[PDB]
Amino acid sequence: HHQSNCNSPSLTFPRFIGKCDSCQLHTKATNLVSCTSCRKSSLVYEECSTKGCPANWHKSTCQEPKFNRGILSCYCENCQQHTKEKQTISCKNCKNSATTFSHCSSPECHSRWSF
Ligand SMILES: [Zn+2]
Ligand SMILES: [Zn+2]
Ligand SMILES: [Zn+2]
Ligand SMILES: [Zn+2]
Repeated sequence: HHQSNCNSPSLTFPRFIGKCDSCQLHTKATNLVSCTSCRKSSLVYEECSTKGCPANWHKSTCQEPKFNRGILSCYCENCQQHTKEKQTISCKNCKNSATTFSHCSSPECHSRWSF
């Protein structure tokens, strides 16, 4: 609590591949939001690329993942700024969606990000 907030949010959206806990293959993609200024991060969404894995959010009948990504802009309930984003992940072919976690980029909120 001796710490101080970051007053220059500068956001990037890293993606790392790792081991999926379900199928145990090296196919789990962890997508984040990160501030390069303070180097804190918040999980946005996870997905496994293994066909048929419960951690893969596509229908069983999906022929081809057609990835598209959406952005919604909201007012934040913690800092009252217009700095909140709800991202959407869905497939144009199969119509399923991945679970997503929102984030707020304000100095007040993004400084409390953890990962
Ligand atoms: Zn998997
Ligand atoms: Zn920062
Ligand atoms: Zn906020
Ligand atoms: Zn699909």
